[PDB]
Amino acid sequence: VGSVAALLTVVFYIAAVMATNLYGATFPEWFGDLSKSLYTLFQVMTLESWSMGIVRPVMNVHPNAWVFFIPFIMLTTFTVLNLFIGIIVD
Amino acid sequence: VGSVAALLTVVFYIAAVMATNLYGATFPEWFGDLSKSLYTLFQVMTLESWSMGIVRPVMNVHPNAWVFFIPFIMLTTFTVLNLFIGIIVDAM
Amino acid sequence: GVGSVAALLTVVFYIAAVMATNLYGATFPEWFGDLSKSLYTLFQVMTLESWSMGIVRPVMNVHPNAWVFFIPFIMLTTFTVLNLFIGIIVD
Amino acid sequence: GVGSVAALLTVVFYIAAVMATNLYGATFPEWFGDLSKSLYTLFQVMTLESWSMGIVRPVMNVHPNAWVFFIPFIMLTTFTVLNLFIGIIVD
Ligand SMILES: CCCCCCCCCC(=O)N(CCO)C[C@@H](O)[C@@H](O)[C@@H](O)[C@@H](O)CO
Ligand SMILES: CCCCCCCCCC(=O)N(CCO)C[C@@H](O)[C@@H](O)[C@@H](O)[C@@H](O)CO
Ligand SMILES: CCCCCCCCCC(=O)N(CCO)C[C@@H](O)[C@@H](O)[C@@H](O)[C@@H](O)CO
Ligand SMILES: CCCCCCCCCC(=O)N(CCO)C[C@@H](O)[C@@H](O)[C@@H](O)[C@@H](O)CO
Ligand code: NA
Ligand code: NA
Ligand code: NA
Ligand code: NA
Ligand code: NA
Ligand code: NA
Repeated sequence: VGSVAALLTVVFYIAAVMATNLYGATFPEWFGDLSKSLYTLFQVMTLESWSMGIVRPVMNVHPNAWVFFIPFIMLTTFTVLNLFIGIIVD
Repeated sequence: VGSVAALLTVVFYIAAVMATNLYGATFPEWFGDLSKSLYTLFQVMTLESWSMGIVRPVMNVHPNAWVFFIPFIMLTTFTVLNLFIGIIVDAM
Repeated sequence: GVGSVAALLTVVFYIAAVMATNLYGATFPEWFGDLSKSLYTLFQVMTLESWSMGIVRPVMNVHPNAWVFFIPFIMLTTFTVLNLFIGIIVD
Repeated sequence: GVGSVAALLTVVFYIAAVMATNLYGATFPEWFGDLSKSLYTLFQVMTLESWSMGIVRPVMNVHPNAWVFFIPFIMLTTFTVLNLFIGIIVD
């Protein structure tokens, strides 16, 4: 559980660093700095407007953006589910 | 389960009191009174338009509003999941 | 002449903005929360930009008779502006 | 005559587009990221299409005094265009 949460923090911070570099200049409201990127990737993890609100507008500039966002969702959503179940069982 | 539901009610009511004070004057449609705040925080808990519809517009006026809403989601979402699983287990 | 028309529009914009802040400022603080915000919104209403779908219909869900304020304001300002612009061309 | 008015509008559109790219290009790259994008957006602003709900209100959330740029631009361009179009009809 402790290591699971530690892995989720490392993944989250790395992805937010990656996103700031990739989409920061073209999408500064969602990825303009590390703080904006951490907030946006938390929203994308909760699946809230991830495609219509964020990734479809981003794909209009960066057509391969789905290679970043779909594996991010698959990874964080699975880990969050695994972590919350882990706390309840332990 | 009973205590879990009791904790969720106390958390929900306290947060709705907090939100009415914080965002009531600047966002009266969503937090103008305790009834509006309880409804909005139920919507935020279900994750429905929580960021695009509510917290991003709120952050344009109150930049630190994420310090309220992200811990609220993390807490209530985890508790609801824990409560629903608890009812199912204490039935089998 | 033109000067009196430009002054008339200024007075109308000030009176309507004070009134809009007073009536709708508590319920709609983004568009009418203070004189500056109201002056900006009333200008947007005069240009007919989202005046109904974006401003007046949301306001009427709280203040049902709000159309009595905004429809006469549109009728007055879009007439005054039409008269002012044609007035400058003639003179 | 008409030629000088059409040239005046061209110069104004170039100066405002360079200024809009310089001021708002980093924070709003879709509408002001370069001269081409700004020229397109300023034309859209002149036609009064979503100028406030779609462009200026989002910009003012980052640049609060942005209204001092866009409101005088609208007042100037919608006047020049009105004078130009009436000018062609007369001549
Ligand atoms: C799972 C771990 C989740 C961690 C989430 C951390 C979020 C931190 C957000 C933050 O520090 N902000 C700056 C507060 O000063 C908010 C930004 O996102 C904000 O600048 C933008 O959203 C603007 O566009 C709003 O006007
Ligand atoms: C569970 C398995 C999920 C698999 C998901 C695969 C997605 C593959 C998407 C893809 O290959 N695109 C083309 C990338 O070249 C993206 C398209 O959506 C694209 O045609 C455009 O809509 C955007 O690029 C926006 O303009
Ligand atoms: C008489 C002819 C019309 C003249 C219009 C004058 C507008 C002056 C607006 C002003 O002084 N502001 C303060 C900043 O300089 C603008 C803001 O108060 C407001 O427009 C928005 O920022 C809010 O609606 C955001 O919620
Ligand atoms: C050129 C002549 C234009 C005259 C316009 C007269 C409008 C009269 C409107 C009216 O009498 N209302 C009743 C209350 O005063 C308002 C409502 O009928 C309506 O505008 C909306 O509030 C609804 O659509 C909401 O679902
Ligand atoms: Na969902
Ligand atoms: Na949605
Ligand atoms: Na949704
Ligand atoms: Na329009
Ligand atoms: Na429109
Ligand atoms: Na129009």
